[PDB]
Amino acid sequence: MKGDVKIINYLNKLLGNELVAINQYFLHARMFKNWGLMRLNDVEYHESIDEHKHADKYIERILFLEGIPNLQDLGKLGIGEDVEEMLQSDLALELEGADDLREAIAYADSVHDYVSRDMMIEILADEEGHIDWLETELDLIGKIGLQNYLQSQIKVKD
Amino acid sequence: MKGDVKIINYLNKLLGNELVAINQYFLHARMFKNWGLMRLNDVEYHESIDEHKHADKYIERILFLEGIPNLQDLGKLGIGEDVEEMLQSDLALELEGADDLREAIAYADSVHDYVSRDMMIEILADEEGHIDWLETELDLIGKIGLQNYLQSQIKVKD
Amino acid sequence: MKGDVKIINYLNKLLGNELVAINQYFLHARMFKNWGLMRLNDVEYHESIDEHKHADKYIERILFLEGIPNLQDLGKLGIGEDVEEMLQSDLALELEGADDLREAIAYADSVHDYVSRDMMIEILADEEGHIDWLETELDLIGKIGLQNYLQSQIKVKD
Amino acid sequence: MKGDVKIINYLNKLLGNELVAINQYFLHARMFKNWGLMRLNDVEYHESIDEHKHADKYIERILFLEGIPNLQDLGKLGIGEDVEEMLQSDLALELEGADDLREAIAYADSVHDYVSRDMMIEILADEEGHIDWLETELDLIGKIGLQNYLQSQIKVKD
Amino acid sequence: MKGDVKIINYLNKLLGNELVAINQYFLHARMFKNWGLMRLNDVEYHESIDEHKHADKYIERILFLEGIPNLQDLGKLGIGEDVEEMLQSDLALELEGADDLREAIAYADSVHDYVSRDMMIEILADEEGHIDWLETELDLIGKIGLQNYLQSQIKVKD
Amino acid sequence: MKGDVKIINYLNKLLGNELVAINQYFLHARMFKNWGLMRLNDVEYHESIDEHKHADKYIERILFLEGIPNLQDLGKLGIGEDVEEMLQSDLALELEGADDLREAIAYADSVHDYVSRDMMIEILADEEGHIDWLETELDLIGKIGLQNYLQSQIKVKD
Amino acid sequence: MKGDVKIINYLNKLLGNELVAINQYFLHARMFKNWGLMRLNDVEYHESIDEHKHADKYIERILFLEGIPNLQDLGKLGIGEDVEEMLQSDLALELEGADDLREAIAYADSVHDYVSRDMMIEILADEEGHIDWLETELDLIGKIGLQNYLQSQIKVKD
Repeated sequence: MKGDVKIINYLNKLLGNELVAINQYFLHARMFKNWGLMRLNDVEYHESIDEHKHADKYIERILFLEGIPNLQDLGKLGIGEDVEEMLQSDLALELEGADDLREAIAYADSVHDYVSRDMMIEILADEEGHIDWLETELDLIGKIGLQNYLQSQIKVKD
Repeated sequence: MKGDVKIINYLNKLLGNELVAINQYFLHARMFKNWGLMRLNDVEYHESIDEHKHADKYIERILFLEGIPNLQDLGKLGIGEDVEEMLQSDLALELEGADDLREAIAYADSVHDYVSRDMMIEILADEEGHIDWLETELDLIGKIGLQNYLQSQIKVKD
Repeated sequence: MKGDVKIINYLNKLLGNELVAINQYFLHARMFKNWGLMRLNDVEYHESIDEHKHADKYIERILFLEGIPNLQDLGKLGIGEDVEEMLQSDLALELEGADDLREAIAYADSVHDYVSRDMMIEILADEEGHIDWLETELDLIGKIGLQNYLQSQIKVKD
Repeated sequence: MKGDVKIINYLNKLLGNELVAINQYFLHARMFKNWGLMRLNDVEYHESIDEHKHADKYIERILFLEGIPNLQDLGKLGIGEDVEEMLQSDLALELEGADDLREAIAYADSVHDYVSRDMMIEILADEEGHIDWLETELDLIGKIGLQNYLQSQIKVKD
Repeated sequence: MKGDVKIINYLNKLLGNELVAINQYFLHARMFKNWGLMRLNDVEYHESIDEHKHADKYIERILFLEGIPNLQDLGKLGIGEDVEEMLQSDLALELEGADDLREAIAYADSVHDYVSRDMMIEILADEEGHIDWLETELDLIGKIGLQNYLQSQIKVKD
Repeated sequence: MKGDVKIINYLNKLLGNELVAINQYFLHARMFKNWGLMRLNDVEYHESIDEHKHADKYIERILFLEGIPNLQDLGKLGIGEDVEEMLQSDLALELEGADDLREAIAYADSVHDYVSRDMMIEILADEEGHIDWLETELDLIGKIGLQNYLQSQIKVKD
Repeated sequence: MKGDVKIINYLNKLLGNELVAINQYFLHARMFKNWGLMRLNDVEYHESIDEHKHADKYIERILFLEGIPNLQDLGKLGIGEDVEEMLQSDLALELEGADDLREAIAYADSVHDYVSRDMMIEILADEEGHIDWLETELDLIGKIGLQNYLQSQIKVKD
């Protein structure tokens, strides 16, 4: 089904956001694992998987609309050297991406691509869930102190 | 544990090959899926997952050796426009990657990093499996013709 | 709960669309069955049941909003005589209905009937799923040939 | 228990036919597998195992008759280069073996070795089973054409 | 995948060794069975199957490397004439086979065929396991005497 | 099977390394247990059992190669008086043993004892896992402080 | 809880006895295994594990009493070359250890360390069980002959 040209541009821009986040969450997780912080490895690894599902949704939607998914252009990763800096970098990316989503969701409504809009609103709800988790972990670091914070990321999560 | 510097560079080279293969296999699968070729979607997607496991092994090895994994630089994808071109692109990529593995395996032996070598030999055996499958599929297109070959990619695989 | 008058007219229009698609998919299914193409019988019969579920939603929403559902006026069916015309007739009908849906969804937003809008977006997502299946089948006929295509519709689908 | 001298010669000849068939069927199976024809791999491999069961009966019978089984002299294999050539080679080998069995069965009756005869008649019934299968596969190639025939050897039989 | 020409020659030599050992172990097992030594029949028959697995590995690797497996030339069998002679012949054949493996494995590393090397090293480990069993049985004959040794081969093994 | 003289000397040296580790990890474990650090008792004891498994492989390999295992000469233990010192002593011993393994793996290749080499490469990957665990614990002491670190060694690990 | 100084010396002496018996029984077990005498491997390996449990008791009791367990000094092993010498070496070692135990038990009673005494009496009962097994086996060699004795150690024990 032939889709709106600018829609496919937005969808590719959003896909680009997800591709960065996949790699960044993935490296961050294995850095936590290498440091022995297995609880952070598990949550960050799962958020890597979650952005991969978002990428999948964007890719399949673009192909349906008869556009060309762009997996070639990788934006800038922000890795960071300790726990606080990694979580902060993930949080910066997530907000940047939420800002892009809000713009695409508004445009999708103006051209009546309501199914693309609905897909994006659901993805936006997922990313605001990641944002909530990231802000909460960062606040905990301040409240309980870095040594206590790291201590309780050693063993794994239910 | 401090690793050999040139070992870390090879590991990052081989990591970069897998990062390209993850994305190429991922897009190829969903193109197959969009065309209704569910058997090809299943196999190509599973090889994307399998290249992700290879990348995970490089990443974790690089960190253990106290190097820095490079997930930022993404090499050139070769997407291709129809089934035969896509399969041939994947094959070209797999042959380039086996070439790098053989050089890396030879070097790792010279500096006595026998665990990095054992890891890479296992990965090379996997990749020769992928090569075997691609060569076999490409030969079958010729043996039974494109229409028959595509027909039997419609329904899924056991 | 009294609803917007123009909303009830849009709902009845959309209901009219589903009523023709129920009948068209039903007859097409049994034509496929009569020809021994049981995989097409199964899929088309199932889409007939789906359009019946959509019609149910319209009927119940119209009665809730204290309007009168119109099941009397039946639009123009396009039956066709062979597989490729039957699928293309079904594709034309779905694109026309997606057109009407996009107009009703935009109007529902302007008079603040957000529940009717939400129900129509979910129906529009279903119809875009039907459109994808129809386009994909029609393309496979061109990719594998009509004789191969008909052959792989003989036996039934998982 | 002392066997008739010429009976042991006949058993060793028949044993030699089975040894050629084991190797020929074995290589043919793995050529089919290499080509992706998993159905042909499965059938030809089982027939290789069937001929091993026949060799086992000859070897055990020869030893019981206090002869010396000959597993040293291997006759001429006829491998063949494509599917039709390979099946025609197996058919020729099977018809040659049936010819030897009939002569041995007639002779066993004349010296009252009725147990060796009964064993050979069962084996001959097996080999006429293999001949039936090969003749049917060769005829199918003619009826449905080589491309369709190879296509339906891709996925596995039940 | 085009393999190294001298690799394929080594693979066919090693395959030749396995084909001799398949037959020798097979016949030896059934001679033990004929003598009522059921425990030796069981082990020797199992070792015949194991050498068949190794032959299968060589055949499939050669075809992958686009060579021609040689199942035609069968080297000399050394049957032997009582229990200890048969075991010594198996041992002599295994030591000859392990000698050839050592040379192929070294050559494979020089031409960077690391997967063929890995396969042969795993086969060599199996062969050193057979050698250990053979050496152990030979030593037992000398410690407990042939009458006691044969007695404990009558009933079967867990 | 007559083994290379030096190979047996390398294997007895590596066996010597394992025998000191068995005793050091054994004593360290029960010292942790006496201090109520049950998580560290659990892990260290397990590593003592793991080195005993390594010792077992060296002993069986040396006897198979017709050497004589030396279990008499016990090298210098480095017990240590507090947790950080004990872990650093284990780390030092593991790095010394890995150094010896690398020399022996190089030598074993030069004389074509590929099965001994394969065994020692597997052991070496196990010891690099032990090294990884030791380095991570020692870094965690730095990052969360000794008091917190000891605290989360009190209760046992999943 | 601070213990009697001479009690800790007795405990370390007794611990030294168990440390040599662990190694001697271990090597003897695998020598039996290398020779194919699996029933003797099983029994001797199990006694090695038993002496390891005794050593554990000594180590934990010494640490409880605030002494320093000595795992560094390893007494003189007597390995031997054949079954009857290996068993007789094991018997001499056990009788020497029973001697030391009897002395330590009498001393523990005089300084009122009744818990250390009770633990040593239970260990002494175990060692008298080992002595009984060794004397009984050695006597069977004389009653049934060495060739019969070795024969009935080939297969494993219930």
